[PDB]
Amino acid sequence: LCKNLLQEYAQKMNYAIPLYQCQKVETLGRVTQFTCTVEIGGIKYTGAATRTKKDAEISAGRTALLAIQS
Repeated sequence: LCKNLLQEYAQKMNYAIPLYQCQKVETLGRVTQFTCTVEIGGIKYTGAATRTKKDAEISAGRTALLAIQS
């Protein structure tokens, strides 16, 4: 839903399609965490670090969507 809304926004603004980027992060203490970010119109909205990639994804989606709807 968030990706579709962000895409429709980009189209209305004549901007490039939303760009989703994910990254897996490991610490020196062997702590696995996932982060993601969504670029809208060249403006990057980065989500919070989570335990799973799926949680990281929806986190980035929430951040980007809310920021656009802010």
